[PDB]
Amino acid sequence: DYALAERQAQALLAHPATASGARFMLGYVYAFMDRFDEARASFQALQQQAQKSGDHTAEHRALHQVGMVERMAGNWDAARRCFLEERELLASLPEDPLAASANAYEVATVALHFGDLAGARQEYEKSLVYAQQADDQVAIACAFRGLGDLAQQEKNLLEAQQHWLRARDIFAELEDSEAVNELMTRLNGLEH
Amino acid sequence: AFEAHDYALAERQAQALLAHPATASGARFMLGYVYAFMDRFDEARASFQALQQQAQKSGDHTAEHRALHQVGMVERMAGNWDAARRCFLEERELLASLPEDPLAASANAYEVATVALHFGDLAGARQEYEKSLVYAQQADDQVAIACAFRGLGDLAQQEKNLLEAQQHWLRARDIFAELEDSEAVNELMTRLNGLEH
Repeated sequence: DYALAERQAQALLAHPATASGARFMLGYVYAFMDRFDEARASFQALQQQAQKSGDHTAEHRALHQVGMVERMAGNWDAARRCFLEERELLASLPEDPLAASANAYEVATVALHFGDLAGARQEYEKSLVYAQQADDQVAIACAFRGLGDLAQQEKNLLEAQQHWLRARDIFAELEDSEAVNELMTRLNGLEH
Repeated sequence: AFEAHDYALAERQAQALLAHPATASGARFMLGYVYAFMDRFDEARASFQALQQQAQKSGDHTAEHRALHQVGMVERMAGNWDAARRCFLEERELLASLPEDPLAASANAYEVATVALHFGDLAGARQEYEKSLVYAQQADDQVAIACAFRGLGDLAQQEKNLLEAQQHWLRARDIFAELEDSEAVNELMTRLNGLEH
């Protein structure tokens, strides 16, 4: 599957006119194949291109992607830096609730990873409300799962339960049976 | 890559990148994969079908066979096995007139084998799975080797060879274990716990 996509995208890289779609593709492709060093380099070339061109739209997008791989690489400090910087560019750009939800959600994950629980509460909450605006049901679902996991960490199981049943419900309508199942582990582990 | 959030985001990113000639091809590709993952299969097929036509109106037979292959993979996942058969067989003739590409030969044969297995051509299945395995080894591709062995296992289960299927799946399990494909090893583990006689 993946080693097939890698050649397709490597053919797209040969031609200046398609090279940038190749890099976006390779970033993700390499991220699936768990090769985070090539995914980062792939996403960074796109960032550097956005810088020497102006458009802070390609740049914010490349930054979020770089921070995504940093997170997957377990470099949480580099991730923090990328999402904080992406947040700056966005404050200067025209409003984009989808961009802001994805950024909010990622800042909430980093914050939770580092123990700023009140901060993660606020970011998942932003991420949720921005997702309603943008109509992205999967982001809404993910936000509730995130709030619930935050609640469990605080031993607020009454809250964890309510948020996890909501995320579970949305994922079922989306027919994402993997996410439903994972929220079931969470919920049933809520016993004695 | 990873959770539901990554894919939903990736899709919306790819919808944005369709808006730019420089990023449009890359984005159609990603949309094909993402739609597939999401069991949104009509949308996955059309995405790949569009790349295939792009490919064929450029003279690019290489890009054409590889696009066509994903159309078939999408049809299999959808359960449109005849459309799938027709894709993979079609792709095979294209391949037969292109320079040696072991890795694409392995993948094609594996798909043709899988088709024939669904349809019950157990002589066909064996032939193609073995060819998929020969080309896998010619390419030095662990994943293709492991998948070919898994298919050989599924074929032995259909043949009702409980120890043959057992040896092949373990071979597949092992290879998938020394690649840390933590989910493939799990797909194999489910198969093993499923031989009640």
